[PDB]
Amino acid sequence: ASKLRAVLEKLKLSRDDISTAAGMVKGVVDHLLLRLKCDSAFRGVGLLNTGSYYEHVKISAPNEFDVMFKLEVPRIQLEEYSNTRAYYFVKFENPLSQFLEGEILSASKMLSKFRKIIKEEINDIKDTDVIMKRKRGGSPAVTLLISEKISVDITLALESKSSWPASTQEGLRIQNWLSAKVRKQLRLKPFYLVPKHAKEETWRLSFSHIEKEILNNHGKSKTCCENKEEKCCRKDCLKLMKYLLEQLKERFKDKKHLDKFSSYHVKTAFFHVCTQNPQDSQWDRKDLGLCFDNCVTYFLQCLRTEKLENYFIPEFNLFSSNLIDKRSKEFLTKQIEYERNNEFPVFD
Ligand SMILES: Cc1cc(Cl)c(-c2cc(C(=O)O)c3[nH]cnc3c2)cc1F
Ligand SMILES: [Zn+2]
Repeated sequence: ASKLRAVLEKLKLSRDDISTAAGMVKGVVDHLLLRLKCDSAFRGVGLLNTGSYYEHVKISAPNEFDVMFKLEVPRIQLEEYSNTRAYYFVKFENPLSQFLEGEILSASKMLSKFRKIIKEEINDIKDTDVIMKRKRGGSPAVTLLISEKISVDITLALESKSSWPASTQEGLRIQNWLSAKVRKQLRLKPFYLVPKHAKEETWRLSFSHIEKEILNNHGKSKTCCENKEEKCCRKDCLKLMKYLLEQLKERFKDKKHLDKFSSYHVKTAFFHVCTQNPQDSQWDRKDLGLCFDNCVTYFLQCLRTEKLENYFIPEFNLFSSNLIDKRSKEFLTKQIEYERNNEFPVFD
């Protein structure tokens, strides 16, 4: 578990060292929020987690940021599209009615207005060089580039404060780890709807905001990582799994076999290992190597079986053959199998 500690030490340095990046990013985001709020359709706009203007998907490249803009949408009426469990039609004074196509709220008609208002606030910036990207990928809707290295992903999201949709009833299976009372509390928090297709004007249910709630209070014991006698490697295992996929995606960026894989799959699988191993002793720091291996083993089992269920929506398979093909899965299975059987070269 010595090599892994060095990977983690190098990773701590690029994070902790004086980086102006996030400040160039805040300035941009603040300008857009002041602009969007002036508009009748985008008045109730705000950053998802205000104060922390990021969600660093890239653990290797600290120049690549990801930001979410929430829109508080009251009296939301959802209709599950094609029994998908994760994709819904948004139905419902008239506050957002300019995007309505009868009963159903249009995501594309909202994203186009969002893209255009952002295009109009870009030109007005005199401080730093910011350039937009109109590449098709649904959401992230807008992919800005501040200066030359810094890239920002902006996602528009609908916020609903009503109880979570039925499809989430069996999800968040944290009871035997974080408790039945913590599960009840988190389920009391809002949920989001981000624009995304299943092939249609649909919205995908998002619970990315619950991650920080869990990572900063991840033990079965209330004092996990608060003392010397209670240090676990849950966070370290998440960082290493995230970096392993990242180094592999970079190693094979010329090919297209790893393009569908994201840190989201790595996170989902890691949290399913937390459910499997609910005790703090199954996550002892001394056992960083063994622990990381249960994560590496669980992820390989996911690829092989073509099964990685959404952590909040059990009936939605992120590894569905209709989402990711067997060829893409078999390629990654072989690349990781090589990494574990070669003392993780990708890290050194
Ligand atoms: C325990 C736990 C596990 C996971 Cl996987 C997530 C989570 C969820 C979504 C999502 O869209 O629903 C994410 N989208 C990008 N990163 C994401 C992370 C949140 C959690 F609280
Ligand atoms: Zn801990």
